[PDB]
Amino acid sequence: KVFGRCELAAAMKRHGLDNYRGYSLGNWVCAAKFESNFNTQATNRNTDGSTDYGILQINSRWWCNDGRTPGSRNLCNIPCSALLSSDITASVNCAKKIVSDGNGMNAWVAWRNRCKGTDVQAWIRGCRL
Ligand code: NA
Repeated sequence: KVFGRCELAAAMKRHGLDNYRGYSLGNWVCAAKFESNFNTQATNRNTDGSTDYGILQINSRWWCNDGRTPGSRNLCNIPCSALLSSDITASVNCAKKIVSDGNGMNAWVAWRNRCKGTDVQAWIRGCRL
């Protein structure tokens, strides 16, 4: 599923991401735009041989099981394929664990490099939330 911007903003807010660990909804929408372009089916291989899955490009090195990431963990206790669903519940639940891990949203390098410190409220502009 390719989400619309406000469509994804509504879904993330319904699932309790607005101001989760102090991060406003536009931070999460901005992260999703630059991680996945709002595409639930996005997959990208990392140089370490792990893979990033779904709207928030959650990494198989730590968070989900894909069966092909030697020495990796599965801290969200989910198959990485569950992160590609049109229903973002699994991605959001797993994202809440990631952002709680100590470094907040710096875990998402695209958030740090492209969203952090920017006018992220622009990403929810015009949305009926
Ligand atoms: Na893994």
